[PDB]
Amino acid sequence: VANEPVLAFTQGSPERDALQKALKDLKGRMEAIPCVVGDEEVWTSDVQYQVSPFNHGHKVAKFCYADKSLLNKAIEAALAARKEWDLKPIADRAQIFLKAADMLSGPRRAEILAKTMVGQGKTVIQAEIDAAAELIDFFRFNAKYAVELEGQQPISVPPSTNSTVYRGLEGFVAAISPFNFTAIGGNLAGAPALMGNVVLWKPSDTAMLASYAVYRILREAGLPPNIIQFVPADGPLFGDTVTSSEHLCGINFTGSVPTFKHLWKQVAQNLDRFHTFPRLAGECGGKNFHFVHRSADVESVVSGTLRSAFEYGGQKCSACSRLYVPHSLWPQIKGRLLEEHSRIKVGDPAEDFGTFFSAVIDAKSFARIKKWLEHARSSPSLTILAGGKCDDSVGYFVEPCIVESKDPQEPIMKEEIFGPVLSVYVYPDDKYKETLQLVDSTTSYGLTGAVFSQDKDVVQEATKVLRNAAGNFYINDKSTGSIVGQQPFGGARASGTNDKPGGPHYILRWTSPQVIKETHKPLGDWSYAYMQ
Amino acid sequence: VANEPVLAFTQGSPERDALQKALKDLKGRMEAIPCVVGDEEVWTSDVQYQVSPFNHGHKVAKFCYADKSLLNKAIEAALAARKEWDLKPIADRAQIFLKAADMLSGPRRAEILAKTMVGQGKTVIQAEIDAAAELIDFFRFNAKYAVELEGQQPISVPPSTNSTVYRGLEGFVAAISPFNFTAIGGNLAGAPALMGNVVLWKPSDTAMLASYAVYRILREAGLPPNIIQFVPADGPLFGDTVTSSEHLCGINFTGSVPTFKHLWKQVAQNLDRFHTFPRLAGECGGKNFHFVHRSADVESVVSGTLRSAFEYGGQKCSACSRLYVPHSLWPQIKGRLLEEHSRIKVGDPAEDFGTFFSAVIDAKSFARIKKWLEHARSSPSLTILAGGKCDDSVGYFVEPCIVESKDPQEPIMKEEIFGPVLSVYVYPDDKYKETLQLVDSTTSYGLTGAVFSQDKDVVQEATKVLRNAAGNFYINDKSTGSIVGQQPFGGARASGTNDKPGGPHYILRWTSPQVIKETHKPLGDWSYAYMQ
Ligand SMILES: O=P(O)(O)Oc1c2c(c(O)c3c1[C@H]1C[C@@H]3c3cc4c(cc31)[C@H]1C[C@@H]4c3ccccc31)[C@H]1C[C@@H]2c2cc3c(cc21)[C@H]1C[C@@H]3c2ccccc21
Repeated sequence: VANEPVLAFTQGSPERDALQKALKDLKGRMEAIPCVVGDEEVWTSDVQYQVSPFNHGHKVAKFCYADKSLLNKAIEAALAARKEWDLKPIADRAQIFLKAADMLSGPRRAEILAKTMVGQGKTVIQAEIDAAAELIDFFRFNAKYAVELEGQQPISVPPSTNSTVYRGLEGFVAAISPFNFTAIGGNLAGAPALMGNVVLWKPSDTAMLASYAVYRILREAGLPPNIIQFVPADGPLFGDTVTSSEHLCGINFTGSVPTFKHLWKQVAQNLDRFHTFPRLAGECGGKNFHFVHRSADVESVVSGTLRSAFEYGGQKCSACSRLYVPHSLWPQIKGRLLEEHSRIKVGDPAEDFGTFFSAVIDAKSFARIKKWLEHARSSPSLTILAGGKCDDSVGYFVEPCIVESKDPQEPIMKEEIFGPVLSVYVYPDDKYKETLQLVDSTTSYGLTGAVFSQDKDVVQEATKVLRNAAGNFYINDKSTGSIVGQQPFGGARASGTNDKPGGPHYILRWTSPQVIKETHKPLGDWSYAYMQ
Repeated sequence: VANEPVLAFTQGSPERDALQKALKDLKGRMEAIPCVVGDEEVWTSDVQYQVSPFNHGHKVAKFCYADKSLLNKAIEAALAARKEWDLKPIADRAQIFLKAADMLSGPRRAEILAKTMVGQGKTVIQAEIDAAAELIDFFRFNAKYAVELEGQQPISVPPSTNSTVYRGLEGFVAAISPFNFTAIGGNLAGAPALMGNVVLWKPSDTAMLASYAVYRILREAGLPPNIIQFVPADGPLFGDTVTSSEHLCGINFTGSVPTFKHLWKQVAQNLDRFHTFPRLAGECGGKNFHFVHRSADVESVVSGTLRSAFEYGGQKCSACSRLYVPHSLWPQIKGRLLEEHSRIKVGDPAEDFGTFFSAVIDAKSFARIKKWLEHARSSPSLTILAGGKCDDSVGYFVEPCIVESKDPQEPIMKEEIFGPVLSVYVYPDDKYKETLQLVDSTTSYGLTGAVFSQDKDVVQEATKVLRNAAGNFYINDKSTGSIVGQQPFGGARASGTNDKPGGPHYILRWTSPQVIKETHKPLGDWSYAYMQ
């Protein structure tokens, strides 16, 4: 298996024509997305709408929230399907995901990209690397890893034969996916299902349109009923309900630190009722760095930092939000960042393929980011160098913002904003070693980080100092854009449990192996020779 | 790597003479075992004694409980040693464990066996398969698996080089080991240390002599100071102290389900203070079955069941405590079980090598078993077929006991006794399929189980029905005695987290990987061609 090729979308290309046609097919249209339990389309009275972030007057989907009753019905029906699905050979379960991957690659590529663009506000290329490439790669690579895992078998010595059976977990898994990557929903529900689990999938409200498209592709690729239940819901009620079920065996979560910790506390509070110990997997965010040494390639620093900080509006757990620059290069880097900043286009990504990034996802995010832009004006240690405006009249539009902090410990250097807000700290060149320690100590997070240096001694030094500051560490590249099979993704500290989805070990969280020993000769006496 | 050969200890063998000399060397002697922080031997006033279970007048060791101050000092010192240990190449960490394995195999074998016999009440062969064979195997196999893991590396695609660094966990690990296997303490503390972690090891009070011998061998094999701190303590105080530390990164536990669930709840209660999400690993109890089909080899049922139920007094999480026999074979199996029962010798294992098993571990365990034996003689559905008496006047001596239940759901069929008490349910031959379901549905546990059948269709059928009733499932063999590398050990339901120590994946719980991407060419423009 190889990584899915990323298409260029050149003027006149078939993929660009297909994508423009799929975008035109969504304009002025709304889909009614039901909850799905088995093959039943279920509607509750608690109706919700998804809107286009860059045109929030456009309702792109109507959906509804599952309540406690419907969620418990979905649990019961999933559990009643699990034994059969777990006994289905892994090669057969894998084939469904490989067929879904082929559909996303070819005939459904334009649709899944367009729904991710219109529903989540992604540009062409951000939709392509997510909803096509990453999702396709998770499905094909996890399928490869799961079939290869069957070959990891114990030793046999006469008179016995040993084997390992890679059972799914007994119970159901709750998959809770974020707004910002179509692919992550596919993986959070898909990887456990591949390993013989049954799943209640609560997709993100602001990603409904594309998340349901992923669900329908999996069902059309042959996923049986009751293996993944499609159950949008209020976050607290979903959490309360799954953590109250005696049958919970896992939570596969991506999102905020506090929500993950809350779910962990709810499981522990109910620990005496579960039939087994639930497995919690959480990817929980970052306050990621780009650290520049005075020997750096300045144009690589500028391009890589502008992409890491501002693509998809900085709405990535991997996005650079703290830049460390030596005094000697600062005038040059500042000049270049301010030059390029003025050439960044923010607008409608469906209508204008010149757009670098579009609106942030929703009103709540827009209000949080606006509070940070107010903080950057109201704080004595902060100076806005570029941007600072926002406008919610049409979409949730925030200009890319570059903020200089005179204080390396300022809250803007520590708290995850999840918006297009880059904080810069200028350090004395002769204090680069002290500044590496500041990079390591300043925040609670451990997710991504980059060092830009042509000086290999500084790279070797920075690599050692920052060993636990970043689970995905980059040398002379940007902190975003991990590729399945190339950079397995995750980190520790407050960033989560670090199960490295995108690598071969992630699937091991979703199997509880059994070992069988068969003895081929009679056993003989209970006593031992030495006892006689 | 091969499994350590199990020696026979027959009259005239070198290992029988060497063991008798080592036993002689312990008779009427006591060791003063300190807490060890770094290389410092530390005493508190909270002195404790380990006694021989078969002769509870004989103190074999004096030790002491670490107080809160000493545990906190142990944590700080371990943390200060962690970075250099984590950076030591895995080949160099492994060589320490391989040297320890060589010492245990050769010059320290008789000592570690004799300390396990006198201190924990094991017979020769139970000491040999534990303190020698299984511990040596853990050390050699985990070393092999850790060096193999290093070779699991991601795909590099120009212009970038990718690598995985198998970092130890950032923080300290608490290892909490049980009385019943010397080897398990070695693995619980040793496997995390192999993977670049630092450890506070709280060994079991009633295994202190042999646990300290393991610790000293590791230090003499080259383990640096402050990698494993030897800190016997009160169980509750140890748990409180380590779960209150913001630096806790893991608990490696073997013991009771209530203690494991308490620790899990304490970690969740403190989750906001930890620098990262602690990893909890728990092996707990079983209520393990031997299921007999009417086609079974009766003599293999009899010998396998007597060994599984009664070796080491049934003090194994894997021990058979429920036997399911078809009516057509019951007169035969009952007669053979009662004849062999009468031939079982219980006595002093050091003085009489004819002993099948000796006293149970301590007064608390004796009292629990005596309470169950009272239940067995005072319950409407139960009858005692053999045994039923106990005597604590010299040692904690319990006769092997066979109980028949007419009720397959009786408490004695469900609850883990951890003593030499076998419960038998006789089922109608034509209800063998309903009885397979009862095996699966009766208890809360999922650890070990066996089917005895020469009918290969019934073996297939039982394998499917009992898929989640046992994590270690045996076909025509007894339910105890897993061998490292051959039967990776563990199970789910209430039996724990099922991380399969003894197999290749267990060490993955003790690493938090980092992935490095190094890009060798400049990054180019931040814009994309399709945007022009
Ligand atoms: O249930 P209680 O503890 O109020 O009373 C005693 C009983 C009995 C008994 O011998 C005692 C008690 C009191 C006095 C004696 C005893 C002995 C003990 C304890 C309480 C009691 C504490 C310390 C010791 C013990 C062992 C295991 C769990 C709890 C304890 C009989 C009669 C009764 C009893 C209950 C049971 C059983 C047997 C009995 C079985 C099935 C159930 C049980 C629980 C835990 C282990 C074993 C059993």
